[PDB]
Amino acid sequence: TIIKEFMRFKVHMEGSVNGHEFEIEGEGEGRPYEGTQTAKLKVTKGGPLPFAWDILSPQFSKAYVKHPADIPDYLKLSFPEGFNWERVMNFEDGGVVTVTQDSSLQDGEFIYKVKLRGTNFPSDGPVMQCRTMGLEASTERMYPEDGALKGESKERLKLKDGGHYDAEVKTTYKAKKPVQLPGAYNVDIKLDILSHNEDYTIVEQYERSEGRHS
Repeated sequence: TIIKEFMRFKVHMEGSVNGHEFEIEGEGEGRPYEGTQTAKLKVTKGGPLPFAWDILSPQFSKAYVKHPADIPDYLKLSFPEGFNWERVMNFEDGGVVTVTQDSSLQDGEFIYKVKLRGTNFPSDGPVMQCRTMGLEASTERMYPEDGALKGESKERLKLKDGGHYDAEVKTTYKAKKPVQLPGAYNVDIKLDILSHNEDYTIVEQYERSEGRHS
């Protein structure tokens, strides 16, 4: 009854990257049980951003992961109260991003609130010079620990020169109430930028995410 086959969301992000402050507002929609979703993001303060969109793209929706019947869908089951998540991304050149997120259901729509901080990106590296061109498909290795659901992934940002620029990502996902946890499993993720204006103050992205066993 609570999570319909088709669901919209609204997202607000406040962030700082290498001391550059910004805000983003977005609107998304998708099919939670099919693991598909699309979002349109607008930079509302601090635009245009002087860094790679690709470090922000993974911060804009874990209710939209397709799960087999036998793996508890902890994050869908958390609604209507919802869940929080805390992420650390460690980039190979010493850049660090921390993210905190609150997910709730209000008036039939998911409501996302994101706070992000990025530091220690080299001024001449691929993030601050915008030399990335999207993310490779990734796998998030999920496991229960300390009464929460944790995830680890390796993100590979595509380089204008054909190589990759990598990050180690660790996320802890906590339902607001006690919700049945799964065992360990894998989530395959593919995030695509569909469109953007020339300065990436308007961006459309899509993600397909599906859970499976180890």
